[PDB]
Amino acid sequence: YKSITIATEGSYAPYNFKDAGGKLIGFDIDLGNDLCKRMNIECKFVEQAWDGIIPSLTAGRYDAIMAAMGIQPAREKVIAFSRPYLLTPMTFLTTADSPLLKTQVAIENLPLDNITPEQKAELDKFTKIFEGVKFGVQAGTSHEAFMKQMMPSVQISTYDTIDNVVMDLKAGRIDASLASVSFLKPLTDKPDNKDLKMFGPRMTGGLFGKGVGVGIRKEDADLKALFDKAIDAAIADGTVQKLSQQWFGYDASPKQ
Ligand SMILES: NCCC[C@H](NCC(=O)O)C(=O)O
Ligand SMILES: [Cl-]
Ligand SMILES: [Cl-]
Ligand SMILES: [Cl-]
Ligand SMILES: [Cl-]
Ligand SMILES: [Cl-]
Ligand SMILES: [Cl-]
Ligand SMILES: [Cl-]
Ligand SMILES: [Cl-]
Ligand SMILES: [Cl-]
Ligand SMILES: [Cl-]
Repeated sequence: YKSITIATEGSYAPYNFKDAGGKLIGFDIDLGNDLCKRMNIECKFVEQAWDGIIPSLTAGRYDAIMAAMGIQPAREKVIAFSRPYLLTPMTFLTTADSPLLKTQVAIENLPLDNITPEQKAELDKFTKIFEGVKFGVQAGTSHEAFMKQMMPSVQISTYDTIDNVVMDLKAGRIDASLASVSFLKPLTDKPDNKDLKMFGPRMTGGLFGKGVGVGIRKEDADLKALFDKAIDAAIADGTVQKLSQQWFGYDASPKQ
């Protein structure tokens, strides 16, 4: 490898989005360029809609995916992943005036890898509270997968982009959403969004998988080996931590 093409969504701030000049910016872009410098490879970022981001990788339209993509078991059946470059729990989003905010959280950190009757009881409590509540999620996400598999009795609307989800929540067309803390914290930290609040347990594992990684074709074992060495070095020297604070306003970097 001398040169690779990396796909990103271009509409998932602060991971990947467009600046005032329409240039691709974000945590994914800065990290991607940093990892490619360590691998001594020419880096080109391209914009790709979330819908066909995985089949365009397997079809050879580009060489990698850096688009806030969770290393989830369903995706591992189709593509390979690098080592996680970011770890993030998942939580719920609603309006600041919502009665949903007064709900008691019995389990602050909820792992989904081996759901106990206690963990299931907490999941069922939230499922029953979310009955009658209109939920909105971006289509093709682990957020949609969680709602369909874990909370099927909850009415959900799916969207092309996360920006349309946020728009409809602020407009009052939906009552709640679900995304990672890495997306929801910088969003709710904005003075623009003081009318929006995070709530409920912070969930990890299960269908959400084990962090955010680089999507690579399964046959490209050498490119994965290069990315894994570059990510381990970027984590060790504190580059991931620095970019996490810069873009997310907190440290979401993994530990060695
Ligand atoms: N359109 C990007 C959504 C990415 C999503 N990752 C969760 C998240 O980082 O909020 C997923 O893996 O499904
Ligand atoms: Cl966004
Ligand atoms: Cl081809
Ligand atoms: Cl990614
Ligand atoms: Cl309230
Ligand atoms: Cl509370
Ligand atoms: Cl979503
Ligand atoms: Cl329903
Ligand atoms: Cl939409
Ligand atoms: Cl609401
Ligand atoms: Cl929370």
